[PDB]
Amino acid sequence: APLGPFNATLLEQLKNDYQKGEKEVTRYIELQEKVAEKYIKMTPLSVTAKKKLPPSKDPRDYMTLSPYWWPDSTKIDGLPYIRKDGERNPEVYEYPERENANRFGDAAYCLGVLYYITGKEVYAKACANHLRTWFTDPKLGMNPNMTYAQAVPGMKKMRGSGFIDSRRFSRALGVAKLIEGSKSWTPSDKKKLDDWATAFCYWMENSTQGQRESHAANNHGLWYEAIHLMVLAYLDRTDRIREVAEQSILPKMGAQIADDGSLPQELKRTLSLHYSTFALEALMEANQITSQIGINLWSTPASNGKVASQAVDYLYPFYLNPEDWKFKQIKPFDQSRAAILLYEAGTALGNQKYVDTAKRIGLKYSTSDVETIPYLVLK
Amino acid sequence: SAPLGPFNATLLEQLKNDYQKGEKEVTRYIELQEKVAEKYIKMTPLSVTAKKKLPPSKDPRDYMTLSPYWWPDSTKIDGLPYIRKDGERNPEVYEYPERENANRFGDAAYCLGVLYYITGKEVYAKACANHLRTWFTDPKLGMNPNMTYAQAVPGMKKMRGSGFIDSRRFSRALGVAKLIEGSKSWTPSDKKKLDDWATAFCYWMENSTQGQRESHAANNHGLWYEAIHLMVLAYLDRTDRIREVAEQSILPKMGAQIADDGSLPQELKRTLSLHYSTFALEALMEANQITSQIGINLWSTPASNGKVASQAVDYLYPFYLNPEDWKFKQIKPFDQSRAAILLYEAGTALGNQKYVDTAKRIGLKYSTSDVETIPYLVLK
Ligand SMILES: O=C(O)[C@@H]1O[C@@H](O[C@H]2[C@H](O)[C@H](O)[C@H](O[C@H]3[C@H](O)[C@H](O)[C@H](O)O[C@H]3C(=O)O)O[C@H]2C(=O)O)[C@@H](O)[C@@H](O)[C@@H]1O
Ligand SMILES: O=C(O)C1=C[C@H](O)[C@H](O)[C@H](O[C@H]2[C@H](O)[C@H](O)[C@H](O[C@H]3[C@H](O)[C@H](O)[C@H](O)O[C@H]3C(=O)O)O[C@H]2C(=O)O)O1
Repeated sequence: APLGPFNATLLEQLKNDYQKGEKEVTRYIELQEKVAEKYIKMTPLSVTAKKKLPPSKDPRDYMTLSPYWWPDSTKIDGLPYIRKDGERNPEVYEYPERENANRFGDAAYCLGVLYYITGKEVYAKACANHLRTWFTDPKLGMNPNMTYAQAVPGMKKMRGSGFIDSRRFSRALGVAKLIEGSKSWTPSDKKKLDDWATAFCYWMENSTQGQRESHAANNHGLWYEAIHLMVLAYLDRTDRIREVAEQSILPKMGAQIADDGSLPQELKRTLSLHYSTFALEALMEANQITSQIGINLWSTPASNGKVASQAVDYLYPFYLNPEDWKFKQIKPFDQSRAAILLYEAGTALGNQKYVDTAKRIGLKYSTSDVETIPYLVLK
Repeated sequence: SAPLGPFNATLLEQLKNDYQKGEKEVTRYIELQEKVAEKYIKMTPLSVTAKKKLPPSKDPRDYMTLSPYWWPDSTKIDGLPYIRKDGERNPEVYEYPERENANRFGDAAYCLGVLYYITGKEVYAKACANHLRTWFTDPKLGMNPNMTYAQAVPGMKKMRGSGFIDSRRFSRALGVAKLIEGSKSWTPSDKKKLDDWATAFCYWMENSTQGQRESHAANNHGLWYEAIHLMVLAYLDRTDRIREVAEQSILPKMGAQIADDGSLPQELKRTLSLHYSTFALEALMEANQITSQIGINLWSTPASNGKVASQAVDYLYPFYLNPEDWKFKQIKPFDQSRAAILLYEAGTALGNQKYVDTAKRIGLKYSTSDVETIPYLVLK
């Protein structure tokens, strides 16, 4: 499979069994095709579909509200907003690209993966329509920056924390590699998207917000590099992937994993079991890419000997019994998010207990959740 | 005496008197409230018709919302029929603009009407009236007097009345319209149209199948149904029905929902059981504000089965002191501040000084813009 943001071993396995006519996989993929029909019909979304413009006056600039920031009722105008960690302010739904970037990413990811498995041009054609409109269209495509992501009303300082919103469309950028060679994805489409991704990568690496987010000491820094690797893999910069893993990701794990395997930065959050998991999910998506060029992020040590498997070990009994979690968790933890994580970490580590638990938790066979498409092994 | 309506009339009367006498503490407080209310003077009046997705009637004037705990079923190709996840609000609710717009309207109209009653400034009555006309009576922008499509659920086959509870945000604004009668801005023609709207809404509430079913609900839905009912009846000056509703529906429902230890078993089985225990009593509290203005105290009057609402407060009081000791499901954090007004209301009605003290110790923030706290300077 081409380099991209997915378990390549599982995708290659699905395509091969589908091409041999294997009954269980053929039936599974035929279910997924029924699920994907809505994305063939879906009108492509654009970041420009908003009324309230960002301070640039440019509808092509992505803008969202940082989700944990609320108006202050003791201020006459509610300004400046104040932080309530773990409490999502419903005002976030006033910025259409918060949910539309998710809907776009799901649509393009599903369609590109189904084109890779089946070879049906109808999937590449629809994938291409979503990609062109979200990324490259000179009127409807988004500017390659995250300047106004997770803005906060009244906040004086610039922040890079909104960059983490990019993971919702950077997975779609990576899956675009899967539709290269189709009739629908022309050399002109590829050149424009190569150019967009080059500009997005430039902004990521050199803007102040990008720089600050690259140095964040919690899951923001881990997710930044997961996104970075998606952009770099799209652009075939395998040398850069090696450098990022060795000079950013591994040092970050070494600093963020404690000696007992806990993630102290996540333990002080109000949703601490969720944010411990979210950190490892960032490592999990990074590893899907690094392991396609021979770097296993679950078992490769930092310079201090700490390994990401130690973080899984610490959390494993709490994936078995979330009720035993002893740190602040002000909403219930969804055990199901452990399923793909424990499968990913278990296979990478040869840890059969992890894989068994991933299957016992499982995923629903007929779920339409697009990220579960490769994981028939869990359904 | 203040007009009959959905507010603590004793505190409102005391604010108006002190304000007219020039008392410093009250004058300063009301001047803050006036600064707060300025955004409502400028605010463009909202309308239920400001939606794109129309309801099955094809009438933009029909109120329609999504029942908040119902979600697409990902294991179905079209996600239909939706399934219930108690206590987990599905963000799709924000696709129906009147969910939050009925809230914003209710806040604007309540604040402006209360401030006209306290200050006598015509500017507050004029703005209040603009919001009322647009939301209720306007022949194009005003809502139809029903809740047929409130809290609909995609794929659900049966009709439900559970969405009626959405009415409490605008029925409080209806009640406060009584406060602007006599202003120059609220004409006799305006009052007549709103009287006719409220009469039609009252008919729908009482005689539609959805209204009848909600009137029979065995949990906080039944209590909120009658709290809303009293607001409509008080707006219409039907003091006879207020007495009958209190004696024949509210007290028997309240008595039937209270267990031997004072707990509310219908609310204890919810995923937000401390919230829904509190929410049940808030319905009784708002109901009592109206009944006690004609001499019926719902906190201390026993039902015919011997149960009295004070017993429910007694059960919950230690958990307002320490919400973490709550031993039932509460999958999101409980806001202790919601205990403040509840304990003041129940404490004052019962002569329980322990409750009132706790109410002030928890307190409300002096400068808050929350319109429901306007009468409660005693807590600020
Ligand atoms: O005030 C409230 O409790 C409201 O809660 C939500 O309504 C709930 C509530 O449990 C209702 O009593 C009703 O429950 C029904 C329903 O059939 C439910 O599916 C289950 O079978 O129990 C029934 C019962 O208790 O008799 O509807 C529930 C629902 O989520 O639809 C909402 O109305 C909410 O807005 C309000 O806060
Ligand atoms: O942790 C996440 O991945 C995350 C996702 C949400 O979308 C949102 O970005 C949220 O971010 C919060 C997290 O604490 C960030 O690390 C940052 O925290 C900074 C913030 O200014 C905070 O008040 C304090 O100063 O810590 C800062 C830091 O850099 O640690 O933003 C948080 C926020 O809620 O904005 O979590």
